Amino acid sequence: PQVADLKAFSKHIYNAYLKNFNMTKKKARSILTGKASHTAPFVIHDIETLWQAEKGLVWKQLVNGLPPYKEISVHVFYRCQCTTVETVRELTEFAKSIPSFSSLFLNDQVTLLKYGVHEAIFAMLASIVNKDGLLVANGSGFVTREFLRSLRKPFSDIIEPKFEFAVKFNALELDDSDLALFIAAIILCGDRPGLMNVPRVEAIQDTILRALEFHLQANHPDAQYLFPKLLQKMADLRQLVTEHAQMMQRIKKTETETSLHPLLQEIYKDM
Ligand SMILES: CC(C)N(Cc1ccccc1OCCCCCC(=O)O)C(=O)c1ccc(-c2ccsc2)cc1
Ligand SMILES: CCCCCCCO[C@@H]1O[C@H](CO)[C@@H](O)[C@H](O)[C@H]1O
Repeated sequence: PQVADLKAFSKHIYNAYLKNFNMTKKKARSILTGKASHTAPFVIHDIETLWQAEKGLVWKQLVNGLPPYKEISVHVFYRCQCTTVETVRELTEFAKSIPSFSSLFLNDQVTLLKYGVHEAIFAMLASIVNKDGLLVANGSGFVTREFLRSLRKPFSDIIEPKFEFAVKFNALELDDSDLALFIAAIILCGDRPGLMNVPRVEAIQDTILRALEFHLQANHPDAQYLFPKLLQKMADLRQLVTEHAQMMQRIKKTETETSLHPLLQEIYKDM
Protein backbone atom coordinates (compact mmCIF):
# COMPACT_ATOMS: atom_id res chain seq x y z
CA PRO A 1 0.00 0.00 0.00
CA GLN A 2 2.65 2.51 1.14
CA VAL A 3 4.72 1.94 -2.01
CA ALA A 4 1.72 2.40 -4.27
CA ASP A 5 0.37 5.45 -2.46
CA LEU A 6 3.73 7.17 -2.57
CA LYS A 7 4.05 6.48 -6.30
CA ALA A 8 0.81 8.41 -6.89
CA PHE A 9 2.08 11.28 -4.65
CA SER A 10 5.33 11.46 -6.63
CA LYS A 11 3.42 11.78 -9.93
CA HIS A 12 1.39 14.70 -8.50
CA ILE A 13 4.60 16.51 -7.49
CA TYR A 14 6.20 15.76 -10.86
CA ASN A 15 3.18 17.37 -12.53
CA ALA A 16 3.55 20.40 -10.26
CA TYR A 17 7.15 20.64 -11.46
CA LEU A 18 6.31 20.25 -15.14
CA LYS A 19 3.54 22.83 -14.87
CA ASN A 20 5.61 25.55 -13.19
CA PHE A 21 9.29 25.55 -14.18
CA ASN A 22 10.50 27.45 -17.21
CA MET A 23 13.08 24.87 -18.19
CA THR A 24 13.42 21.17 -17.56
CA LYS A 25 16.75 19.44 -17.04
CA LYS A 26 15.80 17.27 -20.07
CA LYS A 27 15.58 20.37 -22.30
CA ALA A 28 18.64 22.02 -20.72
CA ARG A 29 20.89 18.99 -21.37
CA SER A 30 19.70 18.70 -24.93
CA ILE A 31 20.81 22.29 -25.48
CA LEU A 32 24.09 21.93 -23.59
CA THR A 33 25.08 18.73 -25.41
CA GLY A 34 24.59 20.45 -28.74
CA LYS A 35 22.09 17.75 -29.69
CA ALA A 36 20.60 18.03 -33.19
CA SER A 37 18.85 21.40 -33.31
CA HIS A 38 18.73 24.27 -35.77
CA THR A 39 19.96 26.75 -33.16
CA ALA A 40 22.88 26.91 -30.72
CA PRO A 41 23.27 29.20 -27.70
CA PHE A 42 25.16 32.42 -28.26
CA VAL A 43 28.41 32.18 -26.24
CA ILE A 44 29.14 34.98 -23.79
CA HIS A 45 32.78 34.82 -22.90
CA ASP A 46 33.96 38.44 -22.73
CA ILE A 47 32.81 42.06 -22.71
CA GLU A 48 32.11 42.29 -26.46
CA THR A 49 29.95 39.16 -26.53
CA LEU A 50 28.10 40.21 -23.39
CA TRP A 51 27.24 43.47 -25.10
CA GLN A 52 26.19 41.66 -28.28
CA ALA A 53 23.96 39.42 -26.19
CA GLU A 54 22.26 42.40 -24.49
CA LYS A 55 21.65 43.73 -28.00
CA GLY A 56 20.70 40.43 -29.67
CA LEU A 57 19.27 37.96 -27.09
CA VAL A 58 15.79 37.95 -25.62
CA TRP A 59 15.82 38.43 -21.86
CA LYS A 60 12.87 37.88 -19.52
CA GLN A 61 13.92 41.12 -17.80
CA LEU A 62 14.41 43.91 -20.35
CA VAL A 63 17.77 45.65 -19.86
CA ASN A 64 16.19 49.12 -19.60
CA GLY A 65 14.52 47.91 -16.38
CA LEU A 66 17.60 46.52 -14.58
CA PRO A 67 18.94 48.97 -12.02
CA PRO A 68 20.94 51.85 -13.60
CA TYR A 69 24.18 50.72 -15.11
CA LYS A 70 27.33 50.70 -12.92
CA GLU A 71 30.03 48.39 -14.46
CA ILE A 72 30.46 44.94 -16.07
CA SER A 73 30.76 42.90 -12.85
CA VAL A 74 27.76 44.61 -11.28
CA HIS A 75 25.77 44.23 -14.50
CA VAL A 76 26.38 40.51 -14.41
CA PHE A 77 25.30 40.48 -10.73
CA TYR A 78 22.03 42.30 -11.63
CA ARG A 79 21.32 39.63 -14.30
CA CYS A 80 22.00 36.98 -11.62
CA GLN A 81 19.52 38.79 -9.32
CA CYS A 82 16.87 39.04 -11.99
CA THR A 83 16.93 35.36 -12.70
CA THR A 84 17.10 34.53 -8.96
CA VAL A 85 13.87 36.53 -8.33
CA GLU A 86 12.23 34.85 -11.40
CA THR A 87 13.09 31.44 -9.97
CA VAL A 88 11.64 32.40 -6.56
CA ARG A 89 8.38 33.08 -8.38
CA GLU A 90 8.52 29.63 -10.07
CA LEU A 91 9.38 27.90 -6.82
CA THR A 92 6.46 29.68 -5.13
CA GLU A 93 4.06 28.45 -7.83
CA PHE A 94 5.54 24.94 -7.70
CA ALA A 95 5.09 24.80 -3.93
CA LYS A 96 1.56 26.16 -4.17
CA SER A 97 0.77 23.33 -6.66
CA ILE A 98 1.56 20.80 -3.88
CA PRO A 99 -1.69 20.39 -1.85
CA SER A 100 0.03 19.74 1.54
CA PHE A 101 2.03 22.95 1.10
CA SER A 102 -1.05 24.98 0.19
CA SER A 103 -2.91 23.58 3.22
CA LEU A 104 -0.35 25.18 5.57
CA PHE A 105 -1.23 28.59 6.93
CA LEU A 106 0.14 31.26 4.67
CA ASN A 107 2.77 32.42 7.25
CA ASP A 108 4.34 28.97 7.31
CA GLN A 109 4.29 28.93 3.50
CA VAL A 110 6.35 32.14 3.54
CA THR A 111 8.74 30.86 6.20
CA LEU A 112 9.46 27.73 4.16
CA LEU A 113 10.08 29.68 0.95
CA LYS A 114 12.15 32.30 2.81
CA TYR A 115 14.59 29.71 4.13
CA GLY A 116 14.37 27.14 1.32
CA VAL A 117 14.36 28.90 -2.05
CA HIS A 118 18.08 29.46 -2.28
CA GLU A 119 18.84 25.83 -1.54
CA ALA A 120 16.34 24.84 -4.22
CA ILE A 121 17.74 27.40 -6.67
CA PHE A 122 21.31 26.13 -6.31
CA ALA A 123 20.13 22.53 -6.75
CA MET A 124 18.09 23.31 -9.87
CA LEU A 125 20.96 25.43 -11.16
CA ALA A 126 22.90 22.26 -11.80
CA SER A 127 20.40 21.41 -14.54
CA ILE A 128 21.59 24.31 -16.72
CA VAL A 129 25.30 23.99 -15.82
CA ASN A 130 28.22 22.05 -17.16
CA LYS A 131 31.87 22.30 -16.22
CA ASP A 132 32.36 25.06 -18.85
CA GLY A 133 29.47 27.42 -18.17
CA LEU A 134 25.70 27.79 -17.87
CA LEU A 135 22.63 28.61 -19.94
CA VAL A 136 21.08 32.03 -19.81
CA ALA A 137 18.21 33.81 -21.52
CA ASN A 138 15.93 30.81 -21.61
CA GLY A 139 18.70 28.72 -23.18
CA SER A 140 19.47 31.21 -26.01
CA GLY A 141 22.84 32.05 -24.46
CA PHE A 142 25.69 30.27 -22.72
CA VAL A 143 27.93 32.16 -20.32
CA THR A 144 31.36 30.65 -19.74
CA ARG A 145 32.60 29.81 -16.31
CA GLU A 146 35.94 31.30 -17.29
CA PHE A 147 34.31 34.64 -18.04
CA LEU A 148 32.48 34.59 -14.69
CA ARG A 149 35.85 33.87 -12.97
CA SER A 150 37.27 36.95 -14.63
CA LEU A 151 34.87 39.33 -12.84
CA ARG A 152 36.22 41.32 -9.92
CA LYS A 153 35.79 40.15 -6.38
CA PRO A 154 33.32 39.96 -4.77
CA PHE A 155 31.29 38.91 -7.79
CA SER A 156 33.55 36.13 -9.11
CA ASP A 157 33.79 34.58 -5.62
CA ILE A 158 30.03 34.29 -5.09
CA ILE A 159 29.70 32.44 -8.42
CA GLU A 160 32.37 29.73 -8.56
CA PRO A 161 31.18 27.70 -5.47
CA LYS A 162 27.87 27.04 -7.22
CA PHE A 163 29.72 25.48 -10.18
CA GLU A 164 31.74 23.29 -7.83
CA PHE A 165 28.49 22.02 -6.25
CA ALA A 166 26.66 21.62 -9.58
CA VAL A 167 29.27 19.52 -11.35
CA LYS A 168 29.36 17.06 -8.40
CA PHE A 169 25.57 17.08 -8.19
CA ASN A 170 25.22 16.33 -11.92
CA ALA A 171 27.39 13.25 -11.60
CA LEU A 172 24.42 11.65 -9.73
CA GLU A 173 22.49 11.88 -13.01
CA LEU A 174 19.11 12.84 -11.54
CA ASP A 175 16.28 13.40 -14.04
CA ASP A 176 13.35 15.83 -13.76
CA SER A 177 11.11 13.29 -11.97
CA ASP A 178 13.85 12.89 -9.28
CA LEU A 179 14.38 16.61 -9.00
CA ALA A 180 10.69 17.30 -8.46
CA LEU A 181 10.81 15.21 -5.29
CA PHE A 182 14.22 16.46 -4.22
CA ILE A 183 13.19 20.11 -4.51
CA ALA A 184 9.84 19.44 -2.80
CA ALA A 185 11.86 17.94 0.10
CA ILE A 186 14.18 20.96 0.26
CA ILE A 187 11.20 23.33 0.58
CA LEU A 188 8.93 21.22 2.83
CA CYS A 189 11.60 21.18 5.54
CA GLY A 190 10.66 21.03 9.18
CA ASP A 191 13.99 22.51 10.32
CA ARG A 192 13.32 26.11 9.21
CA PRO A 193 13.44 28.75 11.94
CA GLY A 194 10.18 30.32 13.08
CA LEU A 195 7.85 27.64 11.70
CA MET A 196 4.51 27.62 13.38
CA ASN A 197 3.43 24.01 12.82
CA VAL A 198 6.64 22.03 12.90
CA PRO A 199 5.12 18.55 13.34
CA ARG A 200 2.93 19.09 10.28
CA VAL A 201 5.87 20.16 8.07
CA GLU A 202 8.02 17.33 9.54
CA ALA A 203 5.34 14.82 8.56
CA ILE A 204 5.08 16.19 5.03
CA GLN A 205 8.88 16.18 4.72
CA ASP A 206 9.01 12.57 5.78
CA THR A 207 6.32 11.57 3.28
CA ILE A 208 8.29 13.22 0.41
CA LEU A 209 11.49 11.50 1.52
CA ARG A 210 9.88 8.02 1.60
CA ALA A 211 8.37 8.78 -1.79
CA LEU A 212 11.82 9.77 -3.01
CA GLU A 213 13.60 6.63 -1.79
CA PHE A 214 11.01 4.39 -3.43
CA HIS A 215 11.12 6.55 -6.60
CA LEU A 216 14.90 5.97 -6.78
CA GLN A 217 14.59 2.20 -6.30
CA ALA A 218 12.34 2.14 -9.37
CA ASN A 219 13.94 4.83 -11.56
CA HIS A 220 17.61 4.10 -10.58
CA PRO A 221 17.65 0.38 -9.71
CA ASP A 222 21.44 0.07 -10.09
CA ALA A 223 22.60 3.23 -8.30
CA GLN A 224 23.95 2.21 -4.92
CA TYR A 225 23.65 4.57 -1.96
CA LEU A 226 21.90 7.19 -4.11
CA PHE A 227 19.31 8.05 -1.50
CA PRO A 228 21.76 8.65 1.38
CA LYS A 229 23.94 10.57 -1.09
CA LEU A 230 21.01 12.92 -1.77
CA LEU A 231 20.38 13.41 1.98
CA GLN A 232 24.00 14.53 2.22
CA LYS A 233 23.49 16.92 -0.76
CA MET A 234 20.58 18.44 1.19
CA ALA A 235 22.97 19.01 4.10
CA ASP A 236 25.59 20.35 1.66
CA LEU A 237 23.09 22.84 0.23
CA ARG A 238 22.52 24.36 3.67
CA GLN A 239 26.22 25.03 3.98
CA LEU A 240 26.34 26.44 0.41
CA VAL A 241 23.54 28.86 1.28
CA THR A 242 25.15 29.81 4.62
CA GLU A 243 28.28 30.74 2.58
CA HIS A 244 26.19 32.51 0.01
CA ALA A 245 24.43 34.64 2.60
CA GLN A 246 27.77 35.60 4.22
CA MET A 247 29.05 36.69 0.83
CA MET A 248 25.89 38.68 0.30
CA GLN A 249 26.45 40.38 3.66
CA ARG A 250 29.89 41.42 2.40
CA ILE A 251 28.46 42.77 -0.87
CA LYS A 252 25.90 44.81 1.12
CA LYS A 253 28.73 46.15 3.34
CA THR A 254 31.41 46.89 0.75
CA GLU A 255 29.55 47.40 -2.58
CA THR A 256 27.25 50.22 -1.59
CA GLU A 257 26.57 51.29 -5.21
CA THR A 258 25.19 47.83 -6.00
CA SER A 259 21.39 47.66 -5.84
CA LEU A 260 19.88 44.70 -3.99
CA HIS A 261 16.38 43.57 -4.92
CA PRO A 262 13.95 44.17 -2.03
CA LEU A 263 12.53 40.60 -2.09
CA LEU A 264 16.00 39.17 -1.62
CA GLN A 265 16.58 41.78 1.16
CA GLU A 266 13.52 40.37 2.96
CA ILE A 267 14.96 36.85 2.56
CA TYR A 268 18.37 37.75 4.08
CA LYS A 269 16.76 40.11 6.67
CA ASP A 270 17.20 37.63 9.50
CA MET A 271 19.49 34.77 8.31
C1 LIG B 1 19.62 32.11 -10.70
C2 LIG B 1 21.00 31.48 -10.95
C3 LIG B 1 21.54 30.98 -9.63
N1 LIG B 1 21.86 32.47 -11.68
C4 LIG B 1 22.76 33.26 -10.87
C5 LIG B 1 24.03 32.56 -10.46
C6 LIG B 1 24.53 31.44 -11.12
C7 LIG B 1 25.68 30.82 -10.68
C8 LIG B 1 26.36 31.30 -9.59
C9 LIG B 1 25.87 32.42 -8.92
C10 LIG B 1 24.71 33.04 -9.35
O1 LIG B 1 24.23 34.15 -8.70
C11 LIG B 1 24.92 34.70 -7.59
C12 LIG B 1 24.33 36.06 -7.28
C13 LIG B 1 22.91 35.90 -6.79
C14 LIG B 1 22.35 37.27 -6.47
C15 LIG B 1 20.90 37.17 -6.06
C16 LIG B 1 20.80 36.73 -4.62
O2 LIG B 1 20.81 37.57 -3.67
O3 LIG B 1 20.72 35.50 -4.47
C17 LIG B 1 21.67 32.60 -12.98
O4 LIG B 1 20.75 31.98 -13.53
C18 LIG B 1 22.46 33.50 -13.89
C19 LIG B 1 21.71 34.34 -14.70
C20 LIG B 1 22.31 35.20 -15.61
C21 LIG B 1 23.69 35.19 -15.74
C22 LIG B 1 24.34 36.07 -16.76
C23 LIG B 1 23.63 36.83 -17.71
C24 LIG B 1 24.45 37.54 -18.59
S1 LIG B 1 26.10 37.22 -18.25
C25 LIG B 1 25.72 36.14 -16.95
C26 LIG B 1 24.45 34.32 -14.95
C27 LIG B 1 23.83 33.47 -14.02
C1 LIG C 1 7.44 34.74 -2.34
C2 LIG C 1 8.09 33.80 -1.29
C3 LIG C 1 9.42 34.36 -0.77
C4 LIG C 1 9.24 35.20 0.53
C5 LIG C 1 10.56 35.96 0.76
C6 LIG C 1 10.91 36.25 2.22
C7 LIG C 1 9.80 37.00 2.98
O1 LIG C 1 10.34 37.79 4.05
C8 LIG C 1 9.64 37.89 5.26
O2 LIG C 1 8.24 38.28 5.07
C9 LIG C 1 7.47 38.39 6.31
C10 LIG C 1 6.12 38.95 5.98
O3 LIG C 1 5.36 37.90 5.44
C11 LIG C 1 8.18 39.27 7.33
O4 LIG C 1 7.49 39.13 8.58
C12 LIG C 1 9.61 38.89 7.51
O5 LIG C 1 10.23 39.79 8.48
C13 LIG C 1 10.34 38.86 6.21
O6 LIG C 1 11.67 38.33 6.36
